[PDB]
Amino acid sequence: PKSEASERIKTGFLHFKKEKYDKNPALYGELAKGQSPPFMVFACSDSRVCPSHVLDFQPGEAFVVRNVANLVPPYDQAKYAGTGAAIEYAVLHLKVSNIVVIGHSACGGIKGLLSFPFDGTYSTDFIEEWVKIGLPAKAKVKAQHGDAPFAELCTHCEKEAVNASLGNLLTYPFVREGLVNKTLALKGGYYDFVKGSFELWGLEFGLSSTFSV
Amino acid sequence: EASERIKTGFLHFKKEKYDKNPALYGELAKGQSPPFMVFACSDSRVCPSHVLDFQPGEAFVVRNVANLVPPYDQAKYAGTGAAIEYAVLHLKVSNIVVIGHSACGGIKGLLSFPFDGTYSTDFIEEWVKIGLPAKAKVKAQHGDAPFAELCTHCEKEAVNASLGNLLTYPFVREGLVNKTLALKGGYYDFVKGSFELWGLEFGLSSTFSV
Amino acid sequence: EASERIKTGFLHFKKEKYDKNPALYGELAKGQSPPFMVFACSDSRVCPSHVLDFQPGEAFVVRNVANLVPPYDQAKYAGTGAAIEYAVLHLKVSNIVVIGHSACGGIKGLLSFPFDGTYSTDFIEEWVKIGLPAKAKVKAQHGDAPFAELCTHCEKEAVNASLGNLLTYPFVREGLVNKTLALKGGYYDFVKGSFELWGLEFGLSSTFSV
Amino acid sequence: PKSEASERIKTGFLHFKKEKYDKNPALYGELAKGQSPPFMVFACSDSRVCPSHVLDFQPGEAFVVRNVANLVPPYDQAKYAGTGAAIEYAVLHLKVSNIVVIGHSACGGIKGLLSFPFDGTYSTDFIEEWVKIGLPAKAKVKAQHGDAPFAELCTHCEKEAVNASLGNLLTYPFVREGLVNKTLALKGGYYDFVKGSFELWGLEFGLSSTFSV
Amino acid sequence: SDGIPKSEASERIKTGFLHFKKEKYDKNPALYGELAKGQSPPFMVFACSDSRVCPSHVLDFQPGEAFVVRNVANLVPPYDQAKYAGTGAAIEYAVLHLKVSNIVVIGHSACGGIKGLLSFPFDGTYSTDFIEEWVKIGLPAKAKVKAQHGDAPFAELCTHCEKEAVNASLGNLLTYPFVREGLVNKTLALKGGYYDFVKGSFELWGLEFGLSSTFSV
Amino acid sequence: SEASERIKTGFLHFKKEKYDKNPALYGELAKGQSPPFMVFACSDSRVCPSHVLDFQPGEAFVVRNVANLVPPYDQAKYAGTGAAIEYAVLHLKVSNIVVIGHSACGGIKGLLSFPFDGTYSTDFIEEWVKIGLPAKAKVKAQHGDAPFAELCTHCEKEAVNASLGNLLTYPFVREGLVNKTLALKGGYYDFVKGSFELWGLEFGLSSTFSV
Amino acid sequence: SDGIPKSEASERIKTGFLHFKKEKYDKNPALYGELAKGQSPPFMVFACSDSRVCPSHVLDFQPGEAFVVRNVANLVPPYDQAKYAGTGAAIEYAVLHLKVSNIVVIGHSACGGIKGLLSFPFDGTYSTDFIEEWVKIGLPAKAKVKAQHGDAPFAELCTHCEKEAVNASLGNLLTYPFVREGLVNKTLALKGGYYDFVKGSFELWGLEFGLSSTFSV
Amino acid sequence: SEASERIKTGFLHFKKEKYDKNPALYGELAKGQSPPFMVFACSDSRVCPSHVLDFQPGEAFVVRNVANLVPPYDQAKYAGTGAAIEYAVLHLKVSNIVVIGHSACGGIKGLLSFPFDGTYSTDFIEEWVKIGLPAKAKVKAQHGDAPFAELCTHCEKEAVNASLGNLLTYPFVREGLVNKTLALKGGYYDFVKGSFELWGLEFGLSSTFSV
Ligand SMILES: [Cl-]
Ligand SMILES: [Cl-]
Ligand SMILES: [Cl-]
Ligand SMILES: [Cl-]
Ligand SMILES: [Cl-]
Ligand SMILES: [Cl-]
Ligand SMILES: [Cl-]
Ligand SMILES: [Cl-]
Ligand SMILES: [Cu+2]
Ligand SMILES: [Cu+2]
Ligand SMILES: [Cu+2]
Ligand SMILES: [Cu+2]
Ligand SMILES: [Zn+2]
Ligand SMILES: [Zn+2]
Ligand SMILES: [Zn+2]
Ligand SMILES: [Zn+2]
Ligand SMILES: [Zn+2]
Ligand SMILES: [Zn+2]
Ligand SMILES: [Zn+2]
Ligand SMILES: [Zn+2]
Repeated sequence: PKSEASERIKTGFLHFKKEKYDKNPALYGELAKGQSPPFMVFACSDSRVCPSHVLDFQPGEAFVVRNVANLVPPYDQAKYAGTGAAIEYAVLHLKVSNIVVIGHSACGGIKGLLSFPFDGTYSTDFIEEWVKIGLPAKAKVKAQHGDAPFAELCTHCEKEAVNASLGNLLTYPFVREGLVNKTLALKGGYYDFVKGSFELWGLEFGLSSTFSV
Repeated sequence: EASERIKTGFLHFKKEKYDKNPALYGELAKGQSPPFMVFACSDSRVCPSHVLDFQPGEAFVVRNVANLVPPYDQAKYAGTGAAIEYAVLHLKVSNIVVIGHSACGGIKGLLSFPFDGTYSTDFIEEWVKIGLPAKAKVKAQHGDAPFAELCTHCEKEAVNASLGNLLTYPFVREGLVNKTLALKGGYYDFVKGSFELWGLEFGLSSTFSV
Repeated sequence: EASERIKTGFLHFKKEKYDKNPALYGELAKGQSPPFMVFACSDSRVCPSHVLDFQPGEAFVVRNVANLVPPYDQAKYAGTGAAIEYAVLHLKVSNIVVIGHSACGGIKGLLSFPFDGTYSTDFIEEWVKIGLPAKAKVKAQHGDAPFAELCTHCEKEAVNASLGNLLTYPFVREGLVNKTLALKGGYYDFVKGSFELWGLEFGLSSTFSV
Repeated sequence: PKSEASERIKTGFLHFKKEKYDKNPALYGELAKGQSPPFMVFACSDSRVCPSHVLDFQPGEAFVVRNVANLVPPYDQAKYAGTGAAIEYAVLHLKVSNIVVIGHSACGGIKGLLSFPFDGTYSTDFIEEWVKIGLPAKAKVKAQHGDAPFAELCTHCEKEAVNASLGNLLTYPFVREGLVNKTLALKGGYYDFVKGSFELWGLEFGLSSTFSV
Repeated sequence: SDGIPKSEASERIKTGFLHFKKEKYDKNPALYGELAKGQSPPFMVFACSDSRVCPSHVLDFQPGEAFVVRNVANLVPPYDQAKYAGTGAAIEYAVLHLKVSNIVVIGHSACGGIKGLLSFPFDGTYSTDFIEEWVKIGLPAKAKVKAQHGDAPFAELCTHCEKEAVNASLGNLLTYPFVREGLVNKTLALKGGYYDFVKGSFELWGLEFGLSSTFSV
Repeated sequence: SEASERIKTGFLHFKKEKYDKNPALYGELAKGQSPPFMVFACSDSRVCPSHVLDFQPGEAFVVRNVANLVPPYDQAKYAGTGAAIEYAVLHLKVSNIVVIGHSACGGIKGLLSFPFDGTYSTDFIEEWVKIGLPAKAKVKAQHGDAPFAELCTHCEKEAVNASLGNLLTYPFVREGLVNKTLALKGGYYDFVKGSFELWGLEFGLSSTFSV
Repeated sequence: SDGIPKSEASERIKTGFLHFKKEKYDKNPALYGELAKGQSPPFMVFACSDSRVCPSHVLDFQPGEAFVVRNVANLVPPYDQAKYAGTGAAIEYAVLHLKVSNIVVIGHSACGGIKGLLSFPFDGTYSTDFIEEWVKIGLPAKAKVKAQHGDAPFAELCTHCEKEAVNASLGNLLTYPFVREGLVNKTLALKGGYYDFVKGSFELWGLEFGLSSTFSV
Repeated sequence: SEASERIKTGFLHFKKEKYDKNPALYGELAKGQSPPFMVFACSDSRVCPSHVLDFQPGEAFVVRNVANLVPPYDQAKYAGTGAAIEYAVLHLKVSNIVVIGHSACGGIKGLLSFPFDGTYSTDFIEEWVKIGLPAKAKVKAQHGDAPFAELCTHCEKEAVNASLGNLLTYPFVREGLVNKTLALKGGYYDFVKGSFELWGLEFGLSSTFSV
C-alpha cells in the first residue's frame, strides 16, 4: 500500500532520469558545474502555465520565479526580500540578459485583485495583501474599460499588471543600471491558454542622437 | 534575438503540445485542480516540471531562491503566505512538497555569510537568513565534516526548516489534521542524478478536560 | 514595607518547606533534572506551580506575556530560544507544555490592536504580534461569535500557534522524532475552574531514494 | 495506558481545584474580575526556584517573568520586545509598585556566562547570545575576584548580574519615571537554596534637602 | 561725475534692467500680462553656471519657456533628501507642479567643472571646500571615459567627459520616482545636449523609453 | 519632435544672430571667462537674469534654484551651492554676488503655506525652502495680520536678506568683503508691476585692541 | 577725548581685562601656571544666562573649579542628538573627558524664562521664534506646579516652577547613559540648587542614588 | 559632603562679601536686569567671563557652551542658542554681543582632530563642533602645513569669526545692527600668555535704487 502521490513523484523522476538526464550526459555534465541562464522569468504559480513548457525552456536556460499572479513588487528590503533576492541574484550573480514577466489568461490572482474591494477590509490572510501590488493596474483598466465585461476586463488587467510589474522593476537600482549598460532587457508576455495564443512586448530603452549642428 | 527564442519556443509548444492534446488543454482552459503545490528553487537547472515530469494542471508551483518557506508573517512574507493560502484554501491541493537540490547557490550563501550584523547584499542575506536554524544545526552536528558534506546536510536540513515553517500557517496545520493535506520534503541531486523524498506527520489529539 | 512582605514570606518557606524537607532540598541543591518545561503567562493569577501543584525540581518555567513562543530567531528572540535550547539540550526535559489561560490580557490586546502600521505601545504590540496567525484564523472561523467566545478561541489557538513555533526549533523537532520529547498545549480557565490538555504529534519518515 | 506526564498534570490541577480554588470562592471570585499585583518579579527558569514558593507569593500578588538566569536586558524594541512588553505591561498597565530581580545559588545560566569565552566563537544557538547581557557583571567580578574559586566566583557573579539587570531597568523611560514619582521601587534578591538563605537589597532613589541659607 | 563716486556694478545693473524694461517688457504687454498670472514652461533645463552658456541666449529661450537650474558642471545628482535637496526640489516642482514635458541636461565645451573632475585624484585627499565634493557626482562618467579613451590627450578626455557626464545625469534623473512615472505615463521626455562655443555647435539626443509589442503569434 | 525642433530652431537663430555676428567677443570667450558677477536667481521661467538684467555672455556666473535661496555653509548638505560660491569667488574671482528674488515666487508661497510642524507632504520642496524659515518668522512677527499676498511680497524680500546673511557663513565670502575685492547685493524683480530694486550689504572686521 | 569718539563697550572690555590681569592673573602665577596645562574641575554647573546669577560670583567659584553651561532658564533637555546637541556635548565632555564628579543645576528667583514658561499657553500657537520652543522643556514641571498649587498667586507659581523645573532637569540628566553609569559607579553625583537674590538665600539638594541591602536572613 | 560644603562655603562668602556690602546695587537688580552685553564664552572652567572681563552682576547676559559656538538660525536643531539670542536682543535689549574664544580650547582641538568623514566616535561632541567646519576648512587651506598647536590657535580665532557670521543669520540681529542699536565683536583670551584681543564686526544694508 503505497502513496499515490509519493509514487507519482517516484515514477516522474524515474522517467526524467532515464529519458532525459541519462540521454544527455554532455548537458548535465556541465550543468553540474554551474548555471548561466540568459533569462529570468516571472510566471504565475498556476498549474496550467509552467514556463519551461509554454516557452519550451531547456534546463540551464531560465532562472524562474513563480508566485501568485506573477507579480513583481517594488524594491523593499523589509516587505519584499523574497522578490528582491531573486532579482538581485539573477541580475548580478547569474548575469541574466533578460527579465520577462509573463501574465496569463484567467488568472485567479488577477481575478481576486478585481473582485476584492481594498476598502480597508480583508477577507484573506495574505492574498489581498499580496495582490494589492497590482492596484495601479486595476485602477487604469477599471477607469478606462469601466463597462467592459469582467471576462474581457480581467484580460486587460492581466496585461496591465505586467506593465505595472515592469514599472516596479525600475525601482531596483541594479535593474536600472542593467538597462543603462544594455546588459539587461525587460519584456512582458501574455499567454492565453484558452485560444492558445502568446503576446510578447518589451521596453524600449536607450539614448538616440537627435541632431548635430 | 532572445525575442525570437521566445517565439520559436512558444510555437513549438503550440503545435507539439497545446494542439496535440485538444481534449487536454480544452479542459485545462476551463479551470484547475492540481493535487500538488511545489516549492522548488529558482535555479534554471531544476525546473520541477522537468525533474518530476509534471504535466500542466498537476502542480501549483512556487519558485524562489533556495526553495525557502518563511514562517507566517503578513508584513514580511506575503508572497509566500499568499501562495500557500491560495493552494491550500482555494485550489484545494492535497500535498505540499518542498524540494531542495544539490549545489544550491542560495544555500551556499547562507553558509558563507556570517550574519554577524554586517550585510554585503541588498536582499540575498535578508532572505536566506530564514535558513539559519538549519545552518546552526548542521554546524553543530557536522562541523568537522568536509564542506561538500556540510552543504548537502544544510540543503536537506533547510528543507526540514521550511517544513517546520509550513507548520506556522494555521490552515496548513488544519489541513494536516483533517488528512486532506500531506507535507513532504524532497532532495534532487542533479550531480549523481538521484532523488530522495520524505514525509512529515503532524497531528493533534485532545487529552482531557476537567 | 514590601521588603517585609518579602522577608516574612521567605521565612515562611524557610521553616514550612525548605526545612521540613531536608532530604528533599538537600538533594535539589545538588542539581536539577525536571521532566517538564512550562510556558505560562506572567499574569499573577496563574502561577503554574500553584495551578498544577508543581514541586521545586519538577518544572523549568518560562513565563512571559500571553505565554507566547515566537519562532526561531537569534536576532529578535534569544530569550525564548535560550530557554528552549537549555531545557531541551541541557536539562533534558521530556515535555514542553504551553499553557494559555482565560481572561488573558496579552491576548485581549492582540485582539483589539489593529496591526495596520500604527503602534500605540513601546513593546506590547511588537510582542503579541506573534499571535497574529491565531487572530487571523479565529476571526475567519468565528467572526460573528460573541467577543467572550472569540477570546477563548484566540487564547487556545494562540497556544496552537506557539506549538507550531516550537516546531521551528531543530532540536525540538529532533527530540520529538526521537520520542524523548512531547509537546502539549493547555488551557486554564480560572473563571469556571477547569483545565484542558491536548497533545501534538510530530514525526518524520523516509519515503524513497532513487 | 495513560501518559505519566498527562496524568501528573491532571492530578496536579485536580489537587489545586479542590484544595485551593474551591476552598477560597472569595478570592477567585475577584481574581476572575482582574488582577492588581504590587510586585513584578524576575526569577530564573530553574526548576528549584519557583518565586511563588521561595517568597510564598499568593495568587494575584506577583506578575512574574522567568528566563535563563533571570536576566533583564536593556531597552530594545528589535531584540528584546519580550522583556520590554512584560515590563511595560507590569509597570504601566498593572501599576506594580515593585520590581525584583532575583538571582540564585548555582545558576547554570550564570555558570555558562563565566565559562563561555565570548571571543567571537559560539557553541550554542541562543544561550551565549542571551547570557551576554551579563558580561558587564562578569567583567567586574572576574577583575575583582580573579583568583576566587569558581564556586565562590559564580556566587559573586550571580549577585552582580542582578545589579547589572537593575542597571538595565533604568534604560526604560517608564521605569525611570516610576522612580521619579515614587510609584515604583527596584530591588535585588539572592536565594541560596544550598544554605537555604535569602539576601534582599534595593535601590536608594530620591531627592534630599542638603541645606538652606 | 564731478567728484562723486559711482558703483560700476550697481550702474550696470540699473542700465541693464532699464534696457530690458524698454526693449522687452514694455514692448510685449500681451506676453507679460499673461506671464504675470502664472507660468507653464514646457521645458526644464539643467545648464552650467558658466557665464558663457546662458540657456536663454544659446537656445534663444523666451521668458515663460524654460524652468532653469544652473550649477557647477550642470550636474544632476541622484535622489537624496539629505544631501541633494536643492536639486530634488527643482525637479519635483518642475515635474509635479509646473508639469513640464521635457527635462534637458546640457553640457558644454571647456567646462571648468568637468576639468576639475578629471584633474582631481579623488584619492582620499581634498583641496577644496566643496568643488570636489560636488563634481564627484560625475565619477562614474570619468571612469567610463578613462577606460574607453585612456590614451587620448587631456582636452579630448574633457570633451568626452563633458558628454558622458550629461549621460550620468540622465541616469540619475531615473532615480527620481516622479520622473519615472512621467516617462511611463508619456508626459515627460528626457534629453541631453552639448554646446561647443569654441566651434559654435550644438548636439542633442534623447532617451528612448516605452513599451512596444514584438509579436502576437 | 516639436520639442527637439524648438531647440533646433533656437540654436540656429542664436548661431547666426548672436554667435556669428560677434567674432571678436566669442573668440575671447572661447579662451576663458572672467564675469564680474555671480548671480543667484529663481529657476522660475519668467525671471531669467540674462533677460531681466540684459547680461551678455561672459558677464555673469549664474546659479538658479527654487526661490533663489542660498543655504548656509554645509559641505554635507549643501555642496552644490557651496561649490558654486567657491568656484566663483576663489577661481573666477567675481567682484559681486547678487541674490535676486521676485514677485509671485512659488517657492516662497510654499514656504509661507507649509506648516513645518513635523509633517512633510513633499519629497524635497519643503526640505529645501525651510532655508527661508527665518524670513518667514520675521515677516509673521512684523506683518502677521497682513493679507497673504502682502506676506508673500514681504517674505520674498526678507528671504533675499536671509540668503545674504547665509553668504556671510562662507569664510571666503567674508574675506573678500573684508579685502574689498567682493561686494554683496540683494535685488527684487517685480514682473507684475515691472520694477527692480537693488540694495547693498556692507560688511567689515576691524582690530580693536590687543593687550 | 578732544573730539575723538570712544566706544564705551570696547573700553569697558579693555578696562575689565586689565583689572583681571592685574588683580588676579598676575597675582596667582602658581594657579595660572597650572591651569595653563589643563583643567580638572570637580563641578559641572547649569545656571541661567540671566546677568544677575553668574555662578562664579554666587558660589564664589574659582577659575578651574567649575565647567559651566549657561542658558535660558538653566534647562537640561533630554538626550537628543538632533535637537539638543549643545547640551549633550557639554555633559558628555564634562562627564567622560573632564571626569567631573558633580553636576549641579541651579535655578533662581524671578527667572524670566520660567515666567515665560508659565505665561505662554502652549496651545498650538507661538509668538516667539525660539523662546517658547526652548522653555517647553519645562512643561512637565509647569503641570506639576499647576496641579499642586493651582490656586496660588502668579509669583508663588513662579517660585514653585523655578524649583520644580530644576527637578525636571535632574530627571532629564538621567536620560543620558553616561550620566547613569557615573551615578552607578559612584563617580558622579547630581544636585539641584536655588538662588533667591531678592531675599539673598541659597538652597541645595541632591539625588540619592545607590544600592543598599535590606536583609540577609 | 565635601562638595555640598564647598558650595555652602562659597555662597556664605558671596553673601557677606558681595551681597550684603552692596545693598543699593542688589536692591535694584532685584527689580530687573538691563545688561549692555550678551557674551558667548566656552564652558571651560578657566575662562569664566565674569572673572576674565571683571563683569559685575547685571552687566552681562551670558551663554556658555562647548567652544563658545554660535550655530546658525535653526528652530528645529538650535533652539537653545536661538532662544538666548532672541531674549537678549528683543527682550533685554542688549547693545552688544561678544563671542569670546580662548587658547587651548578642547572643543576646537576635537574639531581639528575628528575626521568628519561619516563615522562618529562621540554621542554629541562631534555633532556639536561640526558648527566650526568652515573655520577648520579655512585654516587648513591657509595654514595646512603648520604644527598642530598653531593650527589650534588659528582655528580658535576663525571659529569665533564663523560664529559672528552665524549671528548674522538671525534676522533680529541684522536688524539691530542696521538700526545701530546692536554691535557685534569677537574676542580671544590667551590664558597661557595672559592676553586679550578684541575686534569688531561692521554690518549694514543700504537702499541703492528702485526703478
Ligand atoms: Cl517578495
Ligand atoms: Cl515571501
Ligand atoms: Cl524572546
Ligand atoms: Cl526579551
Ligand atoms: Cl543639490
Ligand atoms: Cl545646495
Ligand atoms: Cl541643546
Ligand atoms: Cl543650540
Ligand atoms: Cu517550470
Ligand atoms: Cu512560579
Ligand atoms: Cu539664464
Ligand atoms: Cu560666569
Ligand atoms: Zn494566475
Ligand atoms: Zn537552489
Ligand atoms: Zn495572560
Ligand atoms: Zn539559574
Ligand atoms: Zn561648465
Ligand atoms: Zn521664484
Ligand atoms: Zn533665569
Ligand atoms: Zn574651550
